[PDB]
Amino acid sequence: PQLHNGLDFSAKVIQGSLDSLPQEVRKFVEGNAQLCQPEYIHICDGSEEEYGRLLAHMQEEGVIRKLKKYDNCWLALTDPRDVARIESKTVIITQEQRDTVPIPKSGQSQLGRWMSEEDFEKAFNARFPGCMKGRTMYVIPFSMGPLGSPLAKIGIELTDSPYVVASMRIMTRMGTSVLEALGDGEFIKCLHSVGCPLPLKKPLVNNWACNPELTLIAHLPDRREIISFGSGYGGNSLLGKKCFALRIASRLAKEEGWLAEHMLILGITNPEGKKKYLAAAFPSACGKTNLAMMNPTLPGWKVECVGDDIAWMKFDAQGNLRAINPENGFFGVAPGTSVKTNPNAIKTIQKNTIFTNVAETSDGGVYWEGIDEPLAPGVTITSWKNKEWRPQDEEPCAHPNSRFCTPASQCPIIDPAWESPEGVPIEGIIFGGRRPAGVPLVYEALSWQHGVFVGAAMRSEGGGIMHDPFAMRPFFGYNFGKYLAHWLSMAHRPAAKLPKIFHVNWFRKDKNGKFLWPGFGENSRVLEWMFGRIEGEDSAKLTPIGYVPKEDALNLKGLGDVNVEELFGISKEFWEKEVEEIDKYLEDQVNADLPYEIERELRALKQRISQM
Ligand SMILES: Nc1nc2c(ncn2[C@@H]2O[C@H](COP(=O)(O)OP(=O)(O)OP(=O)(O)O)[C@@H](O)[C@H]2O)c(=O)[nH]1
Ligand SMILES: O=C([O-])C(=O)[O-]
Ligand SMILES: [Mn+2]
Ligand SMILES: [Mn+2]
Ligand code: NA
Repeated sequence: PQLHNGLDFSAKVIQGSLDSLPQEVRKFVEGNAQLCQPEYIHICDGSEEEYGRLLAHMQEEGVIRKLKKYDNCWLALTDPRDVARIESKTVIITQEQRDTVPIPKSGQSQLGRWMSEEDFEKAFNARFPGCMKGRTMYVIPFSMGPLGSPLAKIGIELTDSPYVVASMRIMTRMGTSVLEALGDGEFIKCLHSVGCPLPLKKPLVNNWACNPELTLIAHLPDRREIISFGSGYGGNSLLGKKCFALRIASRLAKEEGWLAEHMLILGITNPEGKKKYLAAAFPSACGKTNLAMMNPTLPGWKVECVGDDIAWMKFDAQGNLRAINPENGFFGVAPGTSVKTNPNAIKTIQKNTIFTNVAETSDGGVYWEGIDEPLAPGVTITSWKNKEWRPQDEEPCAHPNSRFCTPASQCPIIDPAWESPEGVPIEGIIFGGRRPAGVPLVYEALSWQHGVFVGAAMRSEGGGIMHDPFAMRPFFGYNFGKYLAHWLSMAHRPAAKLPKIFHVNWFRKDKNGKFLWPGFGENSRVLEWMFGRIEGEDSAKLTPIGYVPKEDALNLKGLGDVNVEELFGISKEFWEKEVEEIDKYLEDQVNADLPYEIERELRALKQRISQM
């Protein structure tokens, strides 16, 4: 079927066989091998043997270091230009701009970043041809969701980064069993390169290949493709997680009747043995992983983790909102993780875990701001910049967005249904983020439509207070106004069991800057209130913003120093300015795409505030 050797890359395969691949997977591999010109093709099998050899290869090449204090843990230190997601280099391609993002009246959208097909083809051709020369193209067959679950979706990621292969093995289900479950079905095409073909055109920093100037993380939902160039950093290179399981999946979800969300999923059991599952959307840096893995301070309660970051949710035939965690691991922020703030994370990450951009102690352990573990006198610290470091120094020892990447199976409180293919039944959905003033510890939405407004109106402090609706602002796969209409439409599904919606604020401060609520495992007292409210307990007082706990409804035993008047207070003046601000934002940023029911909820809140 060829006049020379066709596009047959068999001679370059150093693991597996191109002949073993489904036809359309082979076409995707060979077309991109032609384009990108890798030296080798490695078809990943997901085996332990393969993982061992991969880690050895990286260690021998100086790309990662073994952390000798622990069982099979590893440390990567990146070029400091490649440490986080780059929103401004993250784009979605569609025929029409407005299908991706509403058109902002001000000319600056906060809700996504569109690129035309024409501009993208130019950007692609300026980056990918020959980009893998001298490197290995790894072929990662992966499932998002339990292997074979009706809610799961398969991708193929091609990458030139063994760091991406190792981290994908932890964060997804990957290898031959996925190829077998795939057969001749559809898959999301995921193409990644660090963008540094050999011979190197620019010097490597910290032995970490990347191309910051040409970094581009693109999503082509109408082609079912994700194409990412120039960054090796997690959210940009592990294409299953944010690219696929939020941006592409949210659009698929809109078309197919389900939801793909930046939500943890936890199961909570009370002292009577009754168990409920809850989902919660908080922005990055606002504590999802702590809540998901909570060690409750209240006696007789238990929390178990289904996932800490992404939820795929669909109503079943009985009307339950069923949720799965499409991930296979936790890619969690390391700084601030301690026995105090997340003891179950500390237990999970002591074996089989890859750390990126944390500090290293002289006895081969890990360190970061907030770890709250004293070192023995004499033990020294190497920062994430590979310099000696001491606590007086101007800069932190770990990057503030440094991460662990750890298997979910390992977590001592992983829920027994964390891989159940039908998902877990969600009875409450929680929104929240960082509000230093005005917003009380917890309230309950008055209706589904009020609850969708509460998600839509979310704001959180990060370089000042900014809108982050549904905790999805970096992640919408399509126009946010349409996303709101999709959520609202869930109310019209016959016999839907609509979860109760809450909003929390762990971050309210007094006039001195001091947190009013101790948080962490004490948040169990808030979850107890939610649980009772889902049970229909008469534990709520009506206010203009929704229901709050009655006086004495929260268990505050052991917290007598809490300033309940300040923590629970609602000011007419604060809320008048809040509605003022929400109205300006929705008009500027959503305008013609704003659903009527959102506008009505905004008017209803304003009216309730007016009667204060
Ligand atoms: N005061 C207070 N801070 C909290 C609480 N829970 C978490 N935090 C803070 O939240 C931060 C940790 O949250 P992250 O792990 O970055 O948040 P995340 O939502 O998991 O973020 P992504 O993994 O990026 O999606 C740290 O600053 C913690 O101190 C709480 O109950 N009270
Ligand atoms: O950036 C994030 O939200 C993350 O990696 O989870
Ligand atoms: Mn997290
Ligand atoms: Mn996240
Ligand atoms: Na490095």
